[PDB]
This record gives sequence, C-alpha cells and structure tokens, in this order.
Amino acid sequence: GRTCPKPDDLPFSTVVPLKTFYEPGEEITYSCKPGYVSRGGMRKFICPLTGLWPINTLKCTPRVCPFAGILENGAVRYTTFEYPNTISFSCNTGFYLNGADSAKCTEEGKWSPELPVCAPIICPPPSIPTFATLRVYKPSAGNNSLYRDTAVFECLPQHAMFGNDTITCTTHGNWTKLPECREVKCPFPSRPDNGFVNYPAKPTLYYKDKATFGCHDGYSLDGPEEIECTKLGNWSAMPSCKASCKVPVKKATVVYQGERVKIQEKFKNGMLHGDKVSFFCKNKEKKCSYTEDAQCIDGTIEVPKCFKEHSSLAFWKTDASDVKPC
Ligand SMILES: *[C@@H]1O[C@H](CO)[C@@H](O[C@@H]2O[C@H](CO)[C@@H](O[C@@H]3O[C@H](CO[C@H]4O[C@H](CO)[C@@H](O)[C@H](O)[C@@H]4O[C@@H]4O[C@H](CO)[C@@H](O)[C@H](O)[C@H]4NC(C)=O)[C@@H](O)[C@H](O[C@H]4O[C@H](CO)[C@@H](O)[C@H](O)[C@@H]4O[C@@H]4O[C@H](CO)[C@@H](O[C@@H]5O[C@H](CO)[C@@H](O)[C@H](O)[C@@H]5O)[C@H](O)[C@H]4NC(C)=O)[C@@H]3O)[C@H](O)[C@H]2NC(C)=O)[C@H](O)[C@H]1NC(C)=O
Ligand SMILES: *[C@@H]1O[C@H](CO)[C@@H](O[C@@H]2O[C@H](CO)[C@@H](O[C@@H]3O[C@H](CO[C@H]4O[C@H](CO)[C@@H](O)[C@H](O)[C@@H]4O[C@@H]4O[C@H](CO)[C@@H](O)[C@H](O)[C@H]4NC(C)=O)[C@@H](O)[C@H](O[C@H]4O[C@H](CO)[C@@H](O)[C@H](O)[C@@H]4O[C@@H]4O[C@H](CO)[C@@H](O[C@H]5O[C@H](CO)[C@@H](O)[C@H](O)[C@@H]5O)[C@H](O)[C@H]4NC(C)=O)[C@@H]3O)[C@H](O)[C@H]2NC(C)=O)[C@H](O)[C@H]1NC(C)=O
Ligand SMILES: *[C@@H]1O[C@H](CO)[C@@H](O[C@@H]2O[C@H](CO)[C@@H](O[C@@H]3O[C@H](CO[C@@H]4O[C@H](CO)[C@@H](O)[C@H](O)[C@@H]4O[C@@H]4O[C@H](CO)[C@@H](O)[C@H](O)[C@H]4NC(C)=O)[C@@H](O)[C@H](O)[C@@H]3O)[C@H](O)[C@H]2NC(C)=O)[C@H](O)[C@H]1NC(C)=O
Ligand SMILES: *[C@@H]1O[C@H](CO)[C@@H](O[C@@H]2O[C@H](CO)[C@@H](O[C@H]3O[C@H](CO[C@H]4O[C@H](CO)[C@@H](O)[C@H](O)[C@@H]4O)[C@@H](O)[C@H](O[C@@H]4O[C@H](CO)[C@@H](O)[C@H](O)[C@@H]4O)[C@@H]3O)[C@H](O)[C@H]2NC(C)=O)[C@H](O)[C@H]1NC(C)=O
Repeated sequence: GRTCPKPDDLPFSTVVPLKTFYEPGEEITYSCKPGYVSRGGMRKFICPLTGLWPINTLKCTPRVCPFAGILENGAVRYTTFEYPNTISFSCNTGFYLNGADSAKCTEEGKWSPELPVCAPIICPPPSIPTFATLRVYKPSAGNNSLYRDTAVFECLPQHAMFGNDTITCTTHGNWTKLPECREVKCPFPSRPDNGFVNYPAKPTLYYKDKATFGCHDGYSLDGPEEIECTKLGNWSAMPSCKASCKVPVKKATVVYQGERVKIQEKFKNGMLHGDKVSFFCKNKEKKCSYTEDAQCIDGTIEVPKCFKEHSSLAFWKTDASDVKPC
C-alpha cells in the first residue's frame, strides 16, 4: 500500500512522532519550538491513503518581548525585541544604571532580568577636615551634591593645607581625598650683612608670614626682596646683600643684555652684583672684533686681558667696539 514519507522540516518547528514513513491513518503533530508562535498554533495531520501529506500553513516566528527601545537618561543597544535576543543598557553622564546592564527575551516572551532604570549619581554633604573651613559648597539636589560637583576648603590662619583644596563628587557617591590642615612655624629670618630685614613684631612666625629685605647703598640683594614662611617650616629664600662694583674703566662701549651701551652711562651709579657685560677686543691677524664676558661678583669684576683702554679714536682701525665683527 502507499505510505507517507518523512514529513517536511518547517523552520522553528518539531514534528511528533518523527519517522521516515507512516501508514495511512497515523497522526503527526507540528509544534513551534519554545520561543516561537504561529498563526493557528499546532497543526495535526493524518497520513491519507494517497501517501501524500497535505499543505502545511504553519509559520513559526519569534515571540516579541515588549518595546524596550527607550531608557530615560540613557541608551539601549538592540537589533529587535524578539526571542532569543539580548539588549544592552547604559546611562548618560551623571546617571548610574539601577539594575542589570543587559536583558534577554525569554522563550516566554518577557525580559530577564527585568528592565533597569537610570538614576542621578549623588554624594552626601562632604566632611570638613580639622582646622579647615568650607569656602565653596552649595547642594544641587535637595541637600546632596551631583556627580562632578566640587567643594573647596581653605585652612585656618597659620595652617598650611597638605593635599588639595578641591574635592569632587565621584561615581561611587563618595568624594575624592580630603586635604589636611596643620599649623606650621618658621624660625626668625637672619639679618644680612650690609643690610636689614623686617618681619612682624610677634614671638612666633607661621606659614604665609612675610619678611622683606633691604641693602645699604653699595650693596644689592642676590635674591628676592620678599620671602614667606612655606608649608615645610623653612623660608621661600634667604637672600644676601652683595657688594656693587666700581665701573672698572673710564670709557668703553660694552654689550649689556644683548645691546651696545656706554659702560660709563649705563652703570654711572656702579654695577650691581650679577651685572654681566661683554668687552670688545681686536683680532690683529683678521683685523676684526670679538667680545669676552665679565661679571660683577661681590665688588669684583675682571676686565678681559685682551681689552685695551684709552678708547676715543687712536689705535689703528680705531676702538675695538668700532671695528667690524669676526
Ligand atoms: C568610594 O567608594 C568606592 C566603592 O567601594 C571605593 O572604591 C574602592 O577602592 C578601594 C581601594 O582604595 C578598592 O579596594 C582595594 O582594591 C585594590 C585593587 O584591587 C585590584 O587588584 C587586586 C590585586 O590583588 C585584585 O584582587 C583585584 O582583582 C583588582 O584588580 C583589577 O581588575 C580590574 C577589572 O575589574 C582591572 O581593570 C585592573 O587592572 C585589575 N587590577 C589588578 C591589580 O589586578 C587593592 O589593591 C586594595 O588592597 C589593599 O588594602 C587591603 C586592606 O584590607 C589589604 O588587605 C591589601 O593587601 C591592600 O593593601 C596593600 O597590599 C598590596 C598588595 O596586595 C600592596 O601592593 C603592592 O606592593 C608590592 C610590594 O611587595 C608590589 O610588588 C606590588 O606591585 C604592589 O605595589 C599595597 O602597597 C598595600 N597598601 C597598603 C597601604 O598596605 C583594596 O582591596 C575597592 O575595591 C574599590 N571599590 C569600589 C566599588 O570602587 C573608594 O575607595 C571610595 N573612595 C574614597 C575616597 O573613600
Ligand atoms: C535635608 O535633609 C534633611 C535630613 O533628611 C532634612 O531634614 C529633615 O526634615 C524633616 C522635615 O523638615 C524632618 O522630619 C519629620 O518631621 C516630623 C514633624 O512633623 C510633621 O508634622 C507637621 C505638622 O504641621 C506636618 O505638616 C508634617 O508633614 C509632618 O507630619 C506628617 O504627619 C502626617 C499625619 O497626618 C503623616 O501623614 C505624614 O506621614 C507625616 N509626614 C512626615 C514627613 O513625617 C517629625 O516628627 C518626624 O520625626 C520622625 O522621623 C524621624 C526619622 O529620623 C525620627 O527620628 C523621629 O523619632 C520620628 O519618627 C517617629 O518614630 C516613632 C517610632 O520610632 C513613631 O512612634 C509613634 O507612631 C507610630 C504609630 O503608628 C508607632 O511607631 C508608635 O506606636 C508611636 O505611636 C512616631 O510616630 C514617629 N514620628 C512621626 C512624626 O512620624 C520627621 O523627622 C527630619 O527630622 C529632618 N531630618 C534631619 C536629620 O534633620 C531636610 O529637610 C533636607 N533639607 C531640604 C532643603 O530638603
Ligand atoms: C587639585 O587636584 C585637582 C585634581 O587633580 C586639580 O584639578 C585638575 O586641574 C587641571 C588643571 O587645572 C585639569 O586639567 C587640564 O585639563 C585641560 C583640558 O581642558 C579641556 O579643554 C578642552 C579644549 O581643548 C575642552 O574641550 C574640555 O572641555 C576641557 O575644558 C575647559 O578648560 C578651560 C580652562 O583651561 C575652562 O575655562 C573651560 O570652562 C573648560 N571647559 C570644559 C567643557 O571643561 C588640559 O589642557 C590640561 O593639559 C590638563 O589636563 C584637571 O582636569 C583637574 N582635575 C580633574 C579631575 O579634572 C587641581 O588643579 C588641584 N588644585 C590645585 C590647587 O593644585
Ligand atoms: C625647605 O624644606 C626642605 C628641608 O626640610 C627642603 O626639601 C628638600 O628638597 C630636596 C630638593 O629640593 C629634596 O631632596 C631630593 O630631591 C631630588 C629628587 O628626589 C627624588 O629622586 C630620588 C632619587 O635621587 C628618589 O628618592 C625619589 O624619587 C625622589 O622623589 C634629588 O635629586 C636630591 O637627592 C639627593 O640629595 C642629597 C642631599 O641631601 C644628596 O646627597 C644627593 O646626592 C642628591 O642630591 C634632593 O636632595 C627633598 O624634597 C627635601 N629633602 C629633605 C632631606 O627633606 C626644601 O628644598 C627647602 N626649601 C628651601 C627653599 O629652602
């Protein structure tokens, strides 16, 4: 007699019982696979005497989970919302994901886990360190702060801040490192030889107290006029009063700070300690002029050997300063 052959394999379906041939009268059942549905549901068929399976209209399609394309204050990555697809979640800047960062459309057509929600990152009010005060703080969310809000500490008078005055509200709802404020003391600064020092009239000097230095005529400071008590207990500097130099020649054109000057004119009131200058010398061979340097150090300046004075107009090809350069 005729038999029906092995039934067609339709997409996303199973057939029960599955055999390679059937006697007329035997029943098969097509079902959608878990996670699929079809217009009509299960199709049952009985092998007819002709041995021909009739037409099967079963169309098995994925279950569709509910629309999950919008995360308030964030983003969803998805292709479609159908079984068995995963969707991914993330939050805009300043929000955190309250829930799982992914979810799956299950064979039952619901999301697992449940869809998350985005919420504002918040820090509680910050603690004030000891001997610190709070300059810049205003809450931006009820009484709490929002992500990347800042607070600024300043120390009490006579206290140095170790660390940094500005804290930020982090992603972890806690603030960045607090700074410490300790009291710091400096010794009295030493009066320099050939000068004086002024600092405030009181028995101890603290962080940020200023001392100013002066020199007697004929001396200048070899460092800054004003110094301050630093966070490490020492002073910003300790300058000396150093001796000025007499102009070492009666008349000469020199280079000072990259320009030609008359040394008698530019330094009519002496040369300060530090003042550097270049004297002009003649190369007799190549009939041209070169410079050698000289510096005022604590009342002494060494004019180069090559320099020849009584410079008006005399020596062949005139003053070294007026001769063509080498
Ligand atoms: C706000 O709120 C937040 C929420 O919690 C807080 O955030 C936390 O920050 C703290 C740290 O302050 C975190 O805890 C700590 O985690 C440290 C890092 O762990 C990583 O490395 C571990 C190595 O064993 C490993 O177990 C982890 O897997 C982890 O690794 C990584 O994985 C990520 C991916 O997920 C990768 O991207 C990373 O690249 C990868 N990194 C690594 C290294 O693999 C941890 O070190 C720290 O331990 C200290 O404190 C413990 C206190 O009980 C103590 O038991 C530990 O021993 C340790 O201490 C020190 O010991 C270590 C050695 O174990 C010393 O280090 C070495 O010295 C060797 C010399 O012999 C040298 O050879 C080595 O090279 C090395 O230098 C170290 O010197 C010791 N230090 C001291 C002082 O003794 C701790 O467990 C916490 O997990 C964070 N949580 C969160 C949610 O963020 C935040 O703190 C809050 N903020 C404020 C301001 O309060
Ligand atoms: C910045 O952030 C800070 C910190 O959070 C914040 O400061 C907070 O500010 C709020 C308000 O300014 C303070 O709190 C609450 O104030 C209560 C006083 O008033 C009420 O009455 C007025 C009347 O005009 C009404 O208008 C108010 O709305 C309010 O009453 C309401 O009453 C109706 C009745 O019709 C209810 O329908 C409402 O639910 C109720 N509303 C509210 C909001 O409560 C004060 O009494 C409360 O105190 C509570 O909660 C405290 C939590 O810390 C707790 O310490 C207290 O002890 C007290 O809790 C009491 O708990 C008892 C048990 O432990 C309970 O016992 C009896 O009741 C039940 C019976 O069923 C049983 O438990 C028991 O058998 C017994 O009979 C008490 O009932 C219960 N008391 C109350 C009143 O419920 C609230 O504090 C905050 O205190 C304050 N927080 C801090 C830390 O300062 C600030 O506002 C923020 N800044 C900004 C700008 O936002
Ligand atoms: C205590 O420690 C703190 C933590 O380390 C210190 O804070 C840090 O300060 C430094 C410098 O002050 C910050 O870094 C620098 O950032 C520069 C990048 O700046 C940007 O410029 C881009 C243009 O090319 C913009 O597209 C960016 O938006 C950004 O912005 C602007 O910056 C302007 C000032 O320059 C400002 O006027 C604008 O309003 C602002 N605009 C915007 C949108 O931001 C780099 O060029 C530098 O090389 C360097 O990286 C550093 O970021 C900051 N720490 C953190 C976590 O942000 C703090 O200084 C210290 N306190 C003390 C007293 O030392
Ligand atoms: C006011 O206060 C303090 C004194 O209380 C002064 O601080 C001192 O300043 C010096 C330099 O400014 C610092 O010490 C050393 O710093 C550098 C770099 O140090 C780094 O590199 C070393 C490797 O050499 C390594 O350990 C670390 O990575 C470190 O960060 C060094 O090059 C140098 O180190 C040596 O100093 C020795 C003298 O003590 C010599 O024998 C060595 O040959 C070499 O020069 C340098 O000394 C410190 O910060 C600090 N020192 C101490 C002891 O406290 C501060 O300068 C002063 N200011 C004023 C204005 O008076």
